[PDB]
Amino acid sequence: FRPISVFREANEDESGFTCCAFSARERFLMLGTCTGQLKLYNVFSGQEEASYNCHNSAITHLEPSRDGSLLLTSATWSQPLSALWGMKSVFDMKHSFTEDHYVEFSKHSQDRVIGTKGDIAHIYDIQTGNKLLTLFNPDLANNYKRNCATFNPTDDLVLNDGVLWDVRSALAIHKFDKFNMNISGVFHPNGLEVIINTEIWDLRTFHLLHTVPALDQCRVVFNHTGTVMYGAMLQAMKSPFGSSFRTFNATDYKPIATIDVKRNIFDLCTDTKDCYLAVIENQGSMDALNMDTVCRLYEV
Ligand SMILES: CC(=O)N1CCN(c2ccc3c(NCCN)nc(C4(c5ccc(Cl)cc5)CCCC4)nc3c2)CC1
Ligand SMILES: CC(=O)N1CCN(c2ccc3c(NCCN)nc(C4(c5ccc(Cl)cc5)CCCC4)nc3c2)CC1
Ligand SMILES: [Mg+2]
Repeated sequence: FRPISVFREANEDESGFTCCAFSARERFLMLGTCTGQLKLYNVFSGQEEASYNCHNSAITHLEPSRDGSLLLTSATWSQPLSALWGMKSVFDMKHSFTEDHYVEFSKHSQDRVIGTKGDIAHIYDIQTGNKLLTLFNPDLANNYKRNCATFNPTDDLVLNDGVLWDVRSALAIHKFDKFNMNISGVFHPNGLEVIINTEIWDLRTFHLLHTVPALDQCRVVFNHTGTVMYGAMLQAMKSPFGSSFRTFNATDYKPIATIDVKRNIFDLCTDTKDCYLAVIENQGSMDALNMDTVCRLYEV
């Protein structure tokens, strides 16, 4: 992890970056801010190239579509809470998801959005904006406090609140047992495994394949080739994470590195070629009057 670049938000006594993701154009990082702006930055110069007010509360998450034409945002305390934006020619709002705290695109064919409202998953069509499906069963709920619903790589299974759902049938196929209060899980990019906090489960057998005690309380992000997994641990204003991230080999779950950047982490992401890790670090403590975050770019 050799540091390659650092920048603060332009035109701010205090820098308010809260989350990031690389755009479909190399060199250009998309960042959300604590005032609910989306911003486009040159990741090398730190030059702000564009700006849009998406929400009147902080941005917690953003996801650009692979084809460069669409963007998902989530905010703290807005109605609507999440939204879908168009970025062809003009920046505009396409749809809004009135109480979803988190959203993702479908993975194989990016024609759907999955949104999370507490313990409930909503799937929407991108064209119509219609809610196609509500996935929720109160008898199978884990009530994870950081529940985030997600599609698998082929868009035909969903993980919501520790329940594996078959999208076509809208049937719960398996409830994974609850071993922590917060982390709900992700799909491995290989389509065969699910990572739920410290537990790695096989999707064909439901056997326990690995225990990874360093993944405890980590939000997991994969690189684009799916060879490496990055974990930032929940913190025990207030960042959602602590000041350390961990890397693991995605094939054998062996630890590669533990990096303490001595600054609470708000988000991290890789470019599509997996050359870079961009990390949003706060220079201020949780007690500061105001956030003062930087974006740090490291070469892996
Ligand atoms: C009140 C105020 O202004 N703030 C400033 C901004 N702050 C931020 C900054 C970054 C966040 C983040 N980044 C990682 C994903 N983009 N993820 C998230 C969420 C999350 C958290 C833990 C896990 Cl296990 C999984 C998901 C909550 C729903 C979106 C994802 N919440 C965040 C909140 C809140 C306080
Ligand atoms: C490849 C390369 O060299 N570049 C050089 C610099 N570049 C630029 C320069 C200006 C842009 C602009 N106008 C507003 C600038 N003040 N709007 C846009 C739009 C946008 C995107 C995000 C936000 Cl949040 C707000 C507005 C409008 C349609 C979506 C893009 N994208 C821009 C890209 C990136 C590519
Ligand atoms: Mg620089």
